[PDB]
Amino acid sequence: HMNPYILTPDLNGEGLHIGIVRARFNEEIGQAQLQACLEELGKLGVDERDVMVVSVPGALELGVALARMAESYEFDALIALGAVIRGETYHFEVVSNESAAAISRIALETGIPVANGVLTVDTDEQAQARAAGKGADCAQVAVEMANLAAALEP
Amino acid sequence: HMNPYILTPDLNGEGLHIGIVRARFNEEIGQAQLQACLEELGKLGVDERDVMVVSVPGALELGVALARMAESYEFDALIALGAVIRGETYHFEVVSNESAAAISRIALETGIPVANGVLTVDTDEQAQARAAGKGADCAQVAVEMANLAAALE
Amino acid sequence: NPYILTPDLNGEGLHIGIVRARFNEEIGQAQLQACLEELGKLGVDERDVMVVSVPGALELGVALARMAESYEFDALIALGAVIRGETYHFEVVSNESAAAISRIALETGIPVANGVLTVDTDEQAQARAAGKGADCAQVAVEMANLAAALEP
Amino acid sequence: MNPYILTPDLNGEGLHIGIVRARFNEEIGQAQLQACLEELGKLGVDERDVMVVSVPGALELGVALARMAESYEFDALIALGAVIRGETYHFEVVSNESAAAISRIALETGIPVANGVLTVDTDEQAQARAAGKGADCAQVAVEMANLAAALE
Amino acid sequence: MNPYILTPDLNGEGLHIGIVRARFNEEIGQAQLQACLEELGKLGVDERDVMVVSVPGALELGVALARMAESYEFDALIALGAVIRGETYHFEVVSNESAAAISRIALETGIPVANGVLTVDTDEQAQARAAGKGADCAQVAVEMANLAAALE
Amino acid sequence: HMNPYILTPDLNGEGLHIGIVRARFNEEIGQAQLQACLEELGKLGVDERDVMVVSVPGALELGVALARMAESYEFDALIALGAVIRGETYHFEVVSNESAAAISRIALETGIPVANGVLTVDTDEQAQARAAGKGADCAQVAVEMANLAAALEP
Amino acid sequence: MNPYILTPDLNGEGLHIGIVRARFNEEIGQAQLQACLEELGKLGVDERDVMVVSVPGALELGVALARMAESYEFDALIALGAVIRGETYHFEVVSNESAAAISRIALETGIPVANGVLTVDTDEQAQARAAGKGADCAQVAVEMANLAAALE
Amino acid sequence: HMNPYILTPDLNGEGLHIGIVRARFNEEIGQAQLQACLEELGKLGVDERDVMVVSVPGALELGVALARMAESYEFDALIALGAVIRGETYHFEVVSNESAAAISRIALETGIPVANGVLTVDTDEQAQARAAGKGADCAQVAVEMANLAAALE
Amino acid sequence: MNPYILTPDLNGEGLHIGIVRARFNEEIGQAQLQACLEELGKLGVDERDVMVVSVPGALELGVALARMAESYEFDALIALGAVIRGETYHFEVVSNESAAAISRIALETGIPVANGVLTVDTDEQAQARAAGKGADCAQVAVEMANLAAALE
Amino acid sequence: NPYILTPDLNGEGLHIGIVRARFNEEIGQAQLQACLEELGKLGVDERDVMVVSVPGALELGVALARMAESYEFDALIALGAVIRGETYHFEVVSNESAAAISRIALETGIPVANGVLTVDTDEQAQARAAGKGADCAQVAVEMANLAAALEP
Ligand SMILES: Cc1nc2c(=O)[nH]c(=O)nc-2n(C[C@H](O)[C@H](O)[C@H](O)CO)c1C
Ligand SMILES: Cc1nc2c(=O)[nH]c(=O)nc-2n(C[C@H](O)[C@H](O)[C@H](O)CO)c1C
Ligand SMILES: Cc1nc2c(=O)[nH]c(=O)nc-2n(C[C@H](O)[C@H](O)[C@H](O)CO)c1C
Ligand SMILES: Cc1nc2c(=O)[nH]c(=O)nc-2n(C[C@H](O)[C@H](O)[C@H](O)CO)c1C
Ligand SMILES: Cc1nc2c(=O)[nH]c(=O)nc-2n(C[C@H](O)[C@H](O)[C@H](O)CO)c1C
Ligand SMILES: Cc1nc2c(=O)[nH]c(=O)nc-2n(C[C@H](O)[C@H](O)[C@H](O)CO)c1C
Ligand SMILES: Cc1nc2c(=O)[nH]c(=O)nc-2n(C[C@H](O)[C@H](O)[C@H](O)CO)c1C
Ligand SMILES: Cc1nc2c(=O)[nH]c(=O)nc-2n(C[C@H](O)[C@H](O)[C@H](O)CO)c1C
Ligand SMILES: Cc1nc2c(=O)[nH]c(=O)nc-2n(C[C@H](O)[C@H](O)[C@H](O)CO)c1C
Ligand SMILES: Cc1nc2c(=O)[nH]c(=O)nc-2n(C[C@H](O)[C@H](O)[C@H](O)CO)c1C
Ligand SMILES: [Cl-]
Ligand SMILES: [Cl-]
Ligand SMILES: [Cl-]
Ligand SMILES: [Cl-]
Ligand SMILES: [Cl-]
Ligand SMILES: [Cl-]
Ligand SMILES: [Cl-]
Ligand SMILES: [Cl-]
Ligand SMILES: [Cl-]
Ligand SMILES: [Cl-]
Ligand SMILES: [Cl-]
Ligand SMILES: [Cl-]
Ligand SMILES: [Cl-]
Ligand SMILES: [Cl-]
Ligand SMILES: [Cl-]
Ligand SMILES: [Cl-]
Ligand SMILES: [Cl-]
Ligand SMILES: [Cl-]
Ligand SMILES: [Cl-]
Ligand SMILES: [Cl-]
Ligand SMILES: [Cl-]
Ligand SMILES: [Cl-]
Ligand SMILES: [Cl-]
Ligand SMILES: [Cl-]
Ligand SMILES: [Cl-]
Ligand SMILES: [Cl-]
Ligand SMILES: [Cl-]
Ligand SMILES: [Cl-]
Ligand SMILES: [Cl-]
Ligand SMILES: [Cl-]
Ligand SMILES: [Cl-]
Ligand SMILES: [Cl-]
Repeated sequence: HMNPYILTPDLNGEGLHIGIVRARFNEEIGQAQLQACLEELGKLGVDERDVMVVSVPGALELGVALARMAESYEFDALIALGAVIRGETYHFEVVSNESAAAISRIALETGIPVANGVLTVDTDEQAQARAAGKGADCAQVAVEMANLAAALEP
Repeated sequence: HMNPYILTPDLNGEGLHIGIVRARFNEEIGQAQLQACLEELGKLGVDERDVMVVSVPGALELGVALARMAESYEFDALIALGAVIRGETYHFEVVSNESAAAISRIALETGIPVANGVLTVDTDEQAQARAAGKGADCAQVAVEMANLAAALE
Repeated sequence: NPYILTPDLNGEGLHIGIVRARFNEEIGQAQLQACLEELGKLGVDERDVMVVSVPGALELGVALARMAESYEFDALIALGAVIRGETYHFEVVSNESAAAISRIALETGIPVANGVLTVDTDEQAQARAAGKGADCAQVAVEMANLAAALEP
Repeated sequence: MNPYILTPDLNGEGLHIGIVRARFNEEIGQAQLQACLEELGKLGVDERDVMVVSVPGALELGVALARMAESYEFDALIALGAVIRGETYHFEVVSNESAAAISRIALETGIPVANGVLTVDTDEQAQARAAGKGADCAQVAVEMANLAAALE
Repeated sequence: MNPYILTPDLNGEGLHIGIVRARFNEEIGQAQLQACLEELGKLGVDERDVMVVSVPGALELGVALARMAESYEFDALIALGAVIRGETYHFEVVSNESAAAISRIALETGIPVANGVLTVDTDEQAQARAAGKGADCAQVAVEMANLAAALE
Repeated sequence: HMNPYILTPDLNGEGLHIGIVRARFNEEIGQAQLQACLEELGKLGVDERDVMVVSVPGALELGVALARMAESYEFDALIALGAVIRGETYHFEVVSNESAAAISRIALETGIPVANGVLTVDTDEQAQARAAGKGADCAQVAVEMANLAAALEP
Repeated sequence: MNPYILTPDLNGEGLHIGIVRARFNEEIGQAQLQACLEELGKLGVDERDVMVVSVPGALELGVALARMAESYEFDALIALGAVIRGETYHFEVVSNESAAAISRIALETGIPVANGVLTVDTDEQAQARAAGKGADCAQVAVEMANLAAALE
Repeated sequence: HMNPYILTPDLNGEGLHIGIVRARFNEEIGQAQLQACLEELGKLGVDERDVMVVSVPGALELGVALARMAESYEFDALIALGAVIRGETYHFEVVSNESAAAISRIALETGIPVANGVLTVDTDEQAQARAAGKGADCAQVAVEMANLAAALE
Repeated sequence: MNPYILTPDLNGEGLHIGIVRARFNEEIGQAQLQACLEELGKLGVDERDVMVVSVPGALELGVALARMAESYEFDALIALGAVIRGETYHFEVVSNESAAAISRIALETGIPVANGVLTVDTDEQAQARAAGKGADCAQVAVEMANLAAALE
Repeated sequence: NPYILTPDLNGEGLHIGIVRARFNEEIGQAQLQACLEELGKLGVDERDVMVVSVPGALELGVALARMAESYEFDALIALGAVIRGETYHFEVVSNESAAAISRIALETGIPVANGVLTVDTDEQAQARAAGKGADCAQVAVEMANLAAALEP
């Protein structure tokens, strides 16, 4: 059959510089995600002296923070952490839609991959069930995408 | 285990200049938000003469006002206040979605943080229960993101 | 304590452009009638108003773009009505027409009053037509003066 | 008030019209084009001034319409096609994205783009609207093309 | 009645195609890739002119596709993957955003991007569409690559 | 063509005895409905000495009241008035569904027509727009259905 | 593999049919009645054996149909009418309750009741279904009357 | 214009005997309702020894308990208390719909009014804001419908 | 704990089974019955102990099933058919009512009634489930019939 | 001040019947295991428990009806799980199974614990299975003693 050139994913974090932005709304979720995220990054070989962590009040403030960090081009990839948890109103949909749209835009316009670790759930229990796993996944996504972006960069 | 560099959030509002745009639809809600917002800003050290306040008819008119103020680059951070309360038709979704989108886009394209304090609720009672708290929250958001923006500049 | 810019409703000397979508034409006509009446109440000269019409709400965006780009108008107004039928097209037209109106205002600096109703029944549109038209005139006059206020 | 009113202009003589037809649910798009071409000729659009291109589906409309609008050889463009709901959320995705691309093209290039993409739940709904919609898009293109020149 | 009709061109000879496969629900993306590659070869695309990349999830498709489109080494791109509803609103977010990014890349770079990301409620739905959607994307990338060349 | 026997509607209220049950939740709506209902009944010829009016707190209490009145068989028809107005919760659907189901059941099981004048709306404005018209319609429905039930009774 | 199969019987000779027509959105119920009566006659139902009653709305169908079923003068009943969505949740209430009453009467009296009450969002939908549903109800009442007799 | 006979509602609770069934799911809510309900009943003249109170695990178990009490015909009226708070799944609709339906059917088939004081809300905060008020409302409903039932008997 | 466990019994020997097939979307109901009869014979149900009746639509199921259950000639009944969503709310009405009638019959007569009425959005969904569902209803009827006797 | 009947959890001497639906069998088995374990903790003798199984949630109603009608049980328990798939059948089975359980309890006076999960994902069912089974045992024991308390 057809056999094209397949770029193999690269999960080696050695030498990578990673920036993390953590929303503090429903802060216990952000904390659990960050803990699991750092643990995984170190497991992938990311030096702890090469990781910066910043926090913002809520998920709507992620975009402006991530935008500045990507503009500096000091980071091979960024990570957004936080949790939008549904309350009583339509504001759940507004914050979920807008935070994701900002994250997606930053990666597209600056070339810096941004892992989206922002949960958008109905209950505190759903956020707790996903916090630790989501943090670790974001660490793997940031390492893999930093390396893929480098591979596609001349 | 791992221990990276942590930027501790800074809420010192001394010397900041803040701009506020308040939509007047369901005016009582925006008024309660604005009173709480100014009261909180003073609590964080923002000078009275360091704050400008503007008002627009509705939430859809916010975007153009916030844009003009941010482009001047006279403000470290901005705040949008107001309330969209559902009526009988899909217009509630239209105004809620568009107002929020304009706020987010302004902060992204100018680098000036914009706290989104526009409620999007089904009933007047829900808006009442959230007005004062949200206005205070936006003051803390603008001061903190203003400091964070400069640190990253 | 702080600086407060007071709303300015003096429409004297303002140049206002209005774009009316003709779908469900009865609604747009009632809005335009109430809108022109209101503008004159604010002091807008009849000679300072240009009115154009387009087939539907999706055609509003391209029309308002050209008019705002000329910068011959201090503010614009969009009139019309999307009324739900049998299919999802209602959401599409409501979402997109609003997004275009919002985008033009942000990108050109010229305020655009959104007078496009997004309703389920003819009756809902009829109940809101005359009001919304007058509201748009007040929004355009206030936001037009407002825009000049923040400029040099 | 008798403000300056730009009367809509439906004279198609001398206009260059481009058409992009999505072929998913092909019967619908073909009925739309058959009615569209009939109407354009009725309004005076020369057969030699119309080009017709086709694409597999509604999501491919944006790239094709963008290239033709960028050539600035066309006074206005027309998008034909039909999204018909199936079993999954992809119906909302294709409906939203195709309309957003059409709108964005018209705002950014100044070339009006008639939106003749139906977004329906059933084959029957698409069949009821196809021929009427195609004719409607022809009238939207001629009117908006003449309108764009007036403001240019 | 008798205008210029551009005929679709499905000849894949000489074309260079880039493919990005989201690995979430990996079996689906892999089945799509098999049918896509087999169909590209059926259409005459040389295996030496196809590059394949993979990413963790559909939200990472944008940054990968954007980089490939920027290089301008490819006549068309293909996005493969599957969003499958779980328990939360994250399904809508990933469906909406991935589609919006794919659409945006094609419009702003001129490189057609076939959108083969499924957005379904069940695993069974994704499986039923996997192979058919992969081959459809092969035909879409070839046809639109040839169409883009025609309007250049 | 086919020409069957068509029973002509009869709107003569003379000699009819009508019972009304008014829910007081969002009381201004019930009041407007009752006023318009009485006016219309008198216009149809219903003697005011032949009409009884009772009220209950809310629409969920309509069923038990209407059930007793229908059981006495002192009434040729009954009328339910009131308004369920949506608030913040699913209780709007529960009260709307259940009040209508009770009204419908009473008519089916006792043979006494029950006009359903209970509005189920999203806003106070929608209830106000419909109060007076709905009250009058219920008066016409009770008169017509009392007469139709008599016609079908041997 | 080879069981007892009861064949449907559409012979309307000798049958007595009762019809209740809700008059809300009256044009719809009247169009249903015309097609229903014409189809009953086509099926052999004698006009002298059909009684027609009308009621204000679909919620009054239950009490009228219940009285007719109690008399046991009819081999089958037919309910005609149309619920058309307005602005509020009352559309669901009347759709649900009228259908539930019709269904309940047939189960507890043994008299089949054809349910020809439409529950639609637009006037156009009701019009498109009116005549077809009326005749369908004629065939349903005749066939089920004959089936009910078979199992007695 | 027209002037028919008007039965003025009567809220005299003297001599009434009331039965209450309280579901314990989200127990704090039912407790606040029950405290308000008993307090209101005394305000309307119901004797302490004239009230029986029973509790069941959840709202679905109400129906069987309310039925047994109503069939005894020892009570002039009954009250159902509790709260269904939405979680992650469709079970919220199932319990809300079925619990309410059982309450309505009991009042219809026995002639004993049953006040429905079972909240059906999305959040714990909504249940909290409504507990005390609803419990008081149910006391007034049971007393008034109890008097109305006897007047029509 | 080893409580008394009644083992499900699937021996169809000696059972009398009644079947009612709605004919709306007839291809579906016929595929359901073809699989159903195959399975019943597999479990040992004699061909001479099965009667098959048909009705126009799912709303007519309740009256027919009620009469057959009331005869007490059948150990269990089977309802076949398919409601396929169209353009309006009538899909929810027919789905809800048909299922409620089937359930009510089984509770009130003690005759188990297998519910093999599909409630789907598309023709394709009905075709995917028809044959499997028909076989499933055969096994439900035999097991529940034997189960009813054990508790009788 | 008033009379308060205290909940009684002493299960000694109670006779409990359990009906387990086998659809998504893993869930029902985990519920039954946790339920039997809990019942013994309350003092229910193993010899006083009968357990029966049915194919699906819709078959629960007829089974519980026969068991409650014998009055050999102080309370019953229904176990099982409805898990959403691709179609509306999820709502139908969830609504009807609950309605039957509620109706049996009201009409026979015997409490019935509703242990039927109505969830969207397998994971939601797995997270709730063991819990709900134990909860049902406490509900049946408490409500069984409760039912005797209100009787002579
Ligand atoms: C209801 C709400 N929920 C969340 C949430 O779940 N997660 C989150 O990060 N932020 C939430 N917010 C606040 C907005 O994200 C934002 O910080 C404010 O509107 C201030 O601009 C709000 C208002
Ligand atoms: C119906 C409506 N509702 C609100 C609302 O709830 N909150 C708000 O801030 N503004 C509302 N508006 C006004 C629109 O945002 C806008 O001002 C007009 O559509 C055009 O000026 C309108 C028109
Ligand atoms: C169905 C429809 N409805 C409306 C409406 O309710 N309000 C409105 O202003 N326009 C409507 N249109 C027309 C579209 O806006 C547009 O003109 C067509 O899609 C053709 O480009 C259409 C096609
Ligand atoms: C399922 C589907 N449905 C439609 C439709 O109803 N209308 C339409 O115009 N196109 C449809 N498509 C095709 C997509 O727009 C597109 O071609 C694919 O996602 C591949 O890029 C698809 C794939
Ligand atoms: C919940 C989820 N579901 C899917 C899915 O169904 N299909 C898919 O392709 N990707 C999914 N993702 C992953 C996001 O696209 C993304 O990788 C994460 O948010 C990490 O950035 C997530 C997070
Ligand atoms: C929210 C609510 N709304 C209404 C309403 O709009 N109309 C009405 O008549 N009653 C309402 N209720 C109360 C219930 O109908 C009922 O009276 C209580 O639950 C007491 O049993 C409630 C709880
Ligand atoms: C709003 C409404 N809509 C309809 C409809 O669309 N079709 C119909 O047949 N009946 C409707 N009704 C009337 C109710 O069935 C009923 O007559 C009133 O509630 C008076 O009892 C009402 C009230
Ligand atoms: C999830 C759940 N939620 C509630 C609730 O919000 N309110 C309530 O009163 N009961 C709840 N229940 C319990 C059920 O009503 C019932 O007790 C079980 O399904 C069977 O005993 C359950 C199981
Ligand atoms: C539109 C429609 N759809 C279906 C369907 O999808 N499945 C089905 O079994 N029956 C359908 N019916 C027929 C109705 O059940 C019924 O026969 C009519 O309302 C006339 O009584 C109708 C009328
Ligand atoms: C699709 C389906 N899903 C479930 C489910 O999730 N849980 C359950 O208990 N039963 C299910 N069933 C089976 C029905 O309850 C029933 O057995 C069939 O409709 C055959 O009568 C069916 C058919
Ligand atoms: Cl984007
Ligand atoms: Cl999980
Ligand atoms: Cl944005
Ligand atoms: Cl800007
Ligand atoms: Cl940017
Ligand atoms: Cl509301
Ligand atoms: Cl709150
Ligand atoms: Cl915008
Ligand atoms: Cl209004
Ligand atoms: Cl622009
Ligand atoms: Cl049409
Ligand atoms: Cl290559
Ligand atoms: Cl785009
Ligand atoms: Cl780009
Ligand atoms: Cl462009
Ligand atoms: Cl398929
Ligand atoms: Cl009923
Ligand atoms: Cl009205
Ligand atoms: Cl006769
Ligand atoms: Cl029924
Ligand atoms: Cl009856
Ligand atoms: Cl029966
Ligand atoms: Cl049709
Ligand atoms: Cl009831
Ligand atoms: Cl009872
Ligand atoms: Cl009764
Ligand atoms: Cl919630
Ligand atoms: Cl409240
Ligand atoms: Cl029973
Ligand atoms: Cl399947
Ligand atoms: Cl019940
Ligand atoms: Cl849980």
